[PDB]
Amino acid sequence: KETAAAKFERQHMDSSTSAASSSNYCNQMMKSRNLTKDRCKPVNTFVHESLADVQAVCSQKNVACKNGQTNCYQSYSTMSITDCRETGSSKYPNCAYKTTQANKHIIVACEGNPYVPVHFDASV
DNA sequence: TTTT
Repeated sequence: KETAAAKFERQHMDSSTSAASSSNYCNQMMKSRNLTKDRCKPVNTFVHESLADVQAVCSQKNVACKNGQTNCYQSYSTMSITDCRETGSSKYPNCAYKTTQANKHIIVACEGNPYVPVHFDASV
């Protein structure tokens, strides 16, 4: 079983690109990390930061969770994020999404020993 | 699957 934080890594992290490449980039990656298998995920955002620095967001701004929990954390900084939004046409099987690239703050939920991201919560 |  994939750990919650490994899951996070797979689902939210593309450190080997500073930003989006094509507009196909969401389609390439959503599918690359298997978010298009039974799921057709509605949206997914990808931080183009090193890991080391994204678990750094755990010790930063302690903000509420969109969903009402106290263990979320705002990035003191701006991070480049690509966001992939399901386009009407995307039909699971063969899913499609709009690649939007941004520098923004991201809020992730943390837990465990060690404290790390398990949940990508929001961006601002 | 409303993205822990």
